[PDB]
Amino acid sequence: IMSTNINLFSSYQLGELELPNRIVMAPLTRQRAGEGNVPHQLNAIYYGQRASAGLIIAEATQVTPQGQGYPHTPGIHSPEQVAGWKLVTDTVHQQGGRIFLQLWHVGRISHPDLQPDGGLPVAPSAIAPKGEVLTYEGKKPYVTPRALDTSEIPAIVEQYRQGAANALAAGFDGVEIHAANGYLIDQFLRDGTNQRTDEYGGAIENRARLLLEVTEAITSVWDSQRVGVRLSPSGTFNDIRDSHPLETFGYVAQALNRFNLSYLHIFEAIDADIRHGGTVVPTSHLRDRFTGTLIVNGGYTREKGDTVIANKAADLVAFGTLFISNPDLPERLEVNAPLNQADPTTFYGGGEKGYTDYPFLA
Ligand SMILES: Cc1cc2nc3c(=O)[nH]c(=O)nc-3n(C[C@H](O)[C@H](O)[C@H](O)COP(=O)(O)O)c2cc1C
Ligand SMILES: [Ca+2]
Ligand SMILES: [Ca+2]
Repeated sequence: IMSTNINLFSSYQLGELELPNRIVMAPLTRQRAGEGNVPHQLNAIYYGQRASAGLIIAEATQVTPQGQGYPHTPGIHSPEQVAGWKLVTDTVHQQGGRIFLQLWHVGRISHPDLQPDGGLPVAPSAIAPKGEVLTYEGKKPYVTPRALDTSEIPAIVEQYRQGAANALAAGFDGVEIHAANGYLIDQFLRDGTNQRTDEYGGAIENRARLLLEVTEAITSVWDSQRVGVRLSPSGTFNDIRDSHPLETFGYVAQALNRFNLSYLHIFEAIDADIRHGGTVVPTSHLRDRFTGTLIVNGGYTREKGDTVIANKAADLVAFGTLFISNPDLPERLEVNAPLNQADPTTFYGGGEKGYTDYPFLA
């Protein structure tokens, strides 16, 4: 096969997976799980509708009950949940698509009202996040999470591993480790949330240890090239920050090479991050260190996407917002068609409205 100019619509070889284009559907929490946090027919339709994506990353999905921080997010810990997700993966596959499950644990970003037996959210350190959390009794302030004991860490790792094994049984093509957006793995990574004094805190190699041990466990379940990791090096979402972001995420980028992963997925800096002035980590910093497939994300367009692909800054481009509103986003981007405008009042929770009722092209 001859040399060609690559763009958003070029095929890609993601391990054994043949991606029809470079367009990825970002993971998107929609809070529309059914009873017992089990996916159902409506969720299958939703993902099925978007199967023209080169790859779908499914919404954040908790690997364990303690890992839930928002009502009606799906889980991947129970047989009923596995059955539910199988319905989703079958539908995506019948539609000729590919889908990875994003494996979740919210850590301190939860509330006792959402925890089993009203227990405490767990975290690297007993540090209460600022602001409020939505519970069934309206908005309540966060409480101080419970700091995990050192000998509790193998249990967390087992929770991810079991979650990944369940995703495998549920027919997914791969998994993405949610190490971003201020949730549990991210909480351990960054020193604003991690003030431990054992082998999981302090020096960067310690702060990275949970992520690396979780990654190792999951590659004992999946072929490593079906395992991805998502980071948000510049994000402050959920009251998280790191004193030396370049050092921290630079180290992680390099350390992940030994695992021969499917990809590294970067949620890039939003305007809020620059304007409130945390150190912005350039994606090029991570591109120079992680040697495998790189997915970039955050406010991308057809033009910005072609740009990063053509100039080799990234290999895949994930879209979030635009996939909510445009189920056939790849087709529309290709022909420069008009795009449906997303309705943020229906991003979270509810039913088919603002979920499955966005119209296909023409
Ligand atoms: C409604 C909504 C739900 C999201 N859910 C997740 C999620 O479950 N896991 C995750 O890593 N990121 C999640 N994100 C962040 C997006 O995946 C993405 O990085 C962000 O929307 C920026 O991409 P975009 O500009 O293309 O929308 C969510 C974003 C939105 C708006
Ligand atoms: Ca193949
Ligand atoms: Ca290098």
